[PDB]
Amino acid sequence: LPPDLPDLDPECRELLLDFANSSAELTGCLVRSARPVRLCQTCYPLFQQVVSKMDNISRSCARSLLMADRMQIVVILSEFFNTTWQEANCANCLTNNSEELSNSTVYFLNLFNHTLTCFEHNLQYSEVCKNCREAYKTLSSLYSEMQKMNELENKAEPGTHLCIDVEDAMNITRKLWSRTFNCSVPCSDTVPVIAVSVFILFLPVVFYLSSFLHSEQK
Amino acid sequence: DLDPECRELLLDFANSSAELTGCLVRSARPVRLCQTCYPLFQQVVSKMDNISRSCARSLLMADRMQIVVILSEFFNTTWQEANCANCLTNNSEELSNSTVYFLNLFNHTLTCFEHNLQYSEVCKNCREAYKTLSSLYSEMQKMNELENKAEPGTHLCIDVEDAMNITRKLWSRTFNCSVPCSDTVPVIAVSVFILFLPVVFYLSSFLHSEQK
Ligand SMILES: CC(C)CCC[C@@H](C)[C@H]1CC[C@H]2[C@@H]3CC=C4C[C@@H](OC(=O)CCC(=O)O)CC[C@]4(C)[C@H]3CC[C@]12C
Ligand SMILES: CC(C)CCC[C@@H](C)[C@H]1CC[C@H]2[C@@H]3CC=C4C[C@@H](OC(=O)CCC(=O)O)CC[C@]4(C)[C@H]3CC[C@]12C
Ligand SMILES: CC(C)CCC[C@@H](C)[C@H]1CC[C@H]2[C@@H]3CC=C4C[C@@H](OC(=O)CCC(=O)O)CC[C@]4(C)[C@H]3CC[C@]12C
Ligand SMILES: CC(C)CCC[C@@H](C)[C@H]1CC[C@H]2[C@@H]3CC=C4C[C@@H](OC(=O)CCC(=O)O)CC[C@]4(C)[C@H]3CC[C@]12C
Repeated sequence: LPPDLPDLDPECRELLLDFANSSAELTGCLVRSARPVRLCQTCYPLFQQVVSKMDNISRSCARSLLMADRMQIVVILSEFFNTTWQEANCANCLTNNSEELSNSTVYFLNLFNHTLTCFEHNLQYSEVCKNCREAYKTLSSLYSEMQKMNELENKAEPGTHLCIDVEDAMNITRKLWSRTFNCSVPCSDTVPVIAVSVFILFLPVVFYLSSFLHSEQK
Repeated sequence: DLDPECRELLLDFANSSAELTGCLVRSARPVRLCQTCYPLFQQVVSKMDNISRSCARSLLMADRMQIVVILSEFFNTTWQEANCANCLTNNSEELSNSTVYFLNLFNHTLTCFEHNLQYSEVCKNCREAYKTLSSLYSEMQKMNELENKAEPGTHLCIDVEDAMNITRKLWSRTFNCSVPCSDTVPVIAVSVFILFLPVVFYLSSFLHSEQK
């Protein structure tokens, strides 16, 4: 029988098996890094391996592996892995296989680890709020730097997200600071707001009544 | 981080999704998807439900990129569009009897395709074996669209669909044993005669009116 239809080619079986264990490893690493999200900072080597192994297949086995069937496992699985990378925006915080993005990401994760070191020994949620308050603001200021940088260095679209483990690290500590520790203290200027608002809202009452009364008098 | 009892519902789902993805690939070129790791897909679906049964908050919607949700959606979409439900029974712990019958027929059909290589003998020795396999496949095409009430005949189990396409391409394309009967001369004669009728009708109508 021809070594294409009923069975795999000798050089196509190994290529498919090589891509098989690479895709299995990436999928296992994706789940283990789902919570807390350490996706782009842990799965970046395995994702590159999968993409490279896709290229070797799609170079002498492309016909027998890529579009040989109605359902294309290798195409959809690699497309799914690509979509996961793009949606996670792991291109950010990864400058051509480099861990950082102009050292911004390692600095953020170093700051995030430093910031989270406060929230452990400052409990025994009172002493955390004022002791290293600037540590949270230092991290929070840096995060806003990347948002504007992401619209200048990258310039994809206003509102584009950064790489997910950076974005998740902000939310881990934002919810750990303004929600569990209640260290957020807005001033809540209320009585002057009420006095000013009722004064402005009372102006149309004067204007319409005075206009009506003045016309009636004359 | 998560509590240790929460890094048990994600670690077991991790190795379950890893081995399912490993099988999805190594069972792709000769498509044996729905028949090799139908239990691995069931394990993933069950272990996903275990999470939603005390870690749903901490794992499912805890962040923007819901990895477990999209991974399970991808596995579900792969199973659904591959129509692997047709391959196994309704209770779905073993292959259907009809599907099991097709697979051994496919092995039986492919047996002569190798036996009769040493393609004149192939087209004669078990030509009926190809037709009984082809008839059975068409039988499931209509049976499938009545079982699940699908209006068109679109997609069977990908193992069955690929097995037939392997045989069809091995029979009508490489062994070219499919020889349709053509009568070009009788077709030309009748088609020319019919196409010549409007010529007579329009000319006779024109000539009849010209004559007074
Ligand atoms: C005199 C006529 C023509 C206008 C009347 C206007 C009132 C119907 C409005 C104007 C300002 C409003 C107030 C503006 C702000 C607040 C605070 C709000 O809740 C808070 O205390 C929030 C405090 C915070 O967010 O820090 C409750 C409603 C109240 C009293 C509002 C009640 C309705 C008020 C008095
Ligand atoms: C929910 C609200 C705050 C949205 C904004 C709408 C109001 C601020 C506006 C809508 C119509 C306005 C009113 C339109 C007409 C008049 C009549 C005017 O006096 C009269 O009744 C004159 C005629 C008469 O004397 O019978 C006094 C102002 C008043 C109530 C206006 C006050 C301001 C009003 C309530
Ligand atoms: C008398 C006037 C008014 C009409 C003349 C019509 C012709 C121009 C047509 C009618 C039938 C046609 C034929 C019908 C079928 C065929 C077979 C066809 O051969 C195949 O492709 C056979 C193999 C296959 O089926 O793939 C080649 C064209 C031919 C000769 C056609 C050529 C053009 C023909 C002669
Ligand atoms: C076969 C497919 C590709 C085309 C289908 C259309 C033809 C079969 C039809 C279209 C117009 C028809 C023609 C319309 C009018 C005439 C004129 C008629 O008489 C004349 O030639 C004299 C008319 C005059 O002197 O006014 C003869 C048939 C003919 C050619 C008809 C023959 C059949 C034709 C070509």
